[PDB]
Amino acid sequence: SIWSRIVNFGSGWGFWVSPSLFITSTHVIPQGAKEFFGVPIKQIQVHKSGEFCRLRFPKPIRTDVTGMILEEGAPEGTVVTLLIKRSTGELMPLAARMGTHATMKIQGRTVGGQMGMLLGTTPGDCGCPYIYKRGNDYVVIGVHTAAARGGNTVICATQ
Ligand SMILES: *[C@@H](CC(=O)OCC)[C@H](C[C@@H]1CCNC1=O)NC(=O)[C@@H](CC(=O)[C@@H](NC(=O)c1cc(C)on1)C(C)C)Cc1ccc(F)cc1
Repeated sequence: SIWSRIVNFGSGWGFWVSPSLFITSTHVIPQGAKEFFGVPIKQIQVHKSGEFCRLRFPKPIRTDVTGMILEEGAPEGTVVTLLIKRSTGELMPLAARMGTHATMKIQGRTVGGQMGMLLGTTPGDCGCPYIYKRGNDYVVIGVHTAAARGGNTVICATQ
């Protein structure tokens, strides 16, 4: 039921990490949104770090899901799964080995990202999660923001 946590958000998608934590790409969100999922935006705790957007709701929204671990990137060489969901409803899991993780700071504020190579993606896919299993837990490392033209390179934005 992991696929049920991937919901269309604005021009792309978003992922429920826990009953109250929703992650997406910053620039797929409508610029004039005054509410999300029935909750006024004033009551939602928003944290935008570059192209990584994080929404913490004041109550459990998805009371049916379990909590996963949100971590900034994956150790280099880790292969993860980009859970792409298309407009048709078709489910397309893509494998990608993760490479160099980069971070840029300005004024106390760190934006993050990590590159990967697919082992494709299209303009409607921003916001779909990158995930891999570690032990008896599932770890989500970011949401897709970019992909090289024609090649295998992809990029997940990190917190
Ligand atoms: C997703 C964002 C979106 O809504 O699309 C239309 C604006 C989109 C996904 C890639 C486009 C083609 N295939 C994809 O997987 N991302 C973008 O449009 C972002 C920019 C790019 O992806 C370019 N690629 C790169 O910059 C790049 C660099 C490297 C090393 O690899 N790729 C082009 C392929 C367009 C920009 C964007 C826009 C809006 C967002 F919300 C996030 C990101």
